[PDB]
Amino acid sequence: RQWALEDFEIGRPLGKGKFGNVYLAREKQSKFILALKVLFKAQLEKAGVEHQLRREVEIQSHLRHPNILRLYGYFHDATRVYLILEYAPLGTVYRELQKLSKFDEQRTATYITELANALSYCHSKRVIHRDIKPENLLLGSAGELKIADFGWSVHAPSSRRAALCGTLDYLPPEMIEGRMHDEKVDLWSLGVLCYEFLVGKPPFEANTYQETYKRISRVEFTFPDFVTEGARDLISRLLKHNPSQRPMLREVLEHPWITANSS
Ligand SMILES: Cc1cc(Nc2nccn3c(-c4cn[nH]c4)cnc23)sn1
Repeated sequence: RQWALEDFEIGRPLGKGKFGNVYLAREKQSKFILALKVLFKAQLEKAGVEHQLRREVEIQSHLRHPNILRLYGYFHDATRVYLILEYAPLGTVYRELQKLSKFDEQRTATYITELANALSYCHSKRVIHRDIKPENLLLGSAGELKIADFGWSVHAPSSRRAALCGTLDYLPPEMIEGRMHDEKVDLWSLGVLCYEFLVGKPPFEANTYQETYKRISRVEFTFPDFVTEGARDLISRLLKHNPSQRPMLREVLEHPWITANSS
């Protein structure tokens, strides 16, 4: 279980990050292709995220699902921290969306069930991702969804407001205004994503932070003409200010529009 930088051959930079980037890497002894999250120790302390990184490692290493990016192990040196994660061959859902502008009802529903199934596993172990966004969703060889970047992930109903600033597009009312958040946070993020996948943009996307804050707090979104009644229904049920009004993940999986359009 003991790793070092010299045991790997570094390749193409897969994606850009905040505290460090993701690179393609091969383990010399096995020829195993994987992803390396190189995070600089200096930037971690100068923001106070060292504990959240340990929470990320603690969570992701014990989680085992075909729609959750596996964390094989970790190591560090006199400068950086390294996360040995699985490599998603088909890239991010973010690029997939940028390329296609918007997705069809089939693709949206398939991604929704896949995400829900992975969240159903997460919530059965009482683990909340909180940062469910296309930037954190990846794609395997089969084109299957894969949840990554468990940085803001927490256990039990917590008050540890971590995302704070940055884009709030996917954070529910509870998270944006302190109030203790639970599993329902991901159910909100699910609707944000279902909307975004069909429309090409998030339901509350504004020009400023304070602008988006209003739209999230008042839950003010408007569907375009090309949005189906079935799609509109699922999104309306998911995007409710009150958490107890949002449905259980099984109801999402059961939903007519989901079953009629999924795979
Ligand atoms: C063709 C292609 C494949 C890509 N693969 C990946 N891109 C970005 C991030 N990736 C991770 C990852 C995310 N969080 N922790 C690790 C794993 N595989 C990737 S990109 N273009």
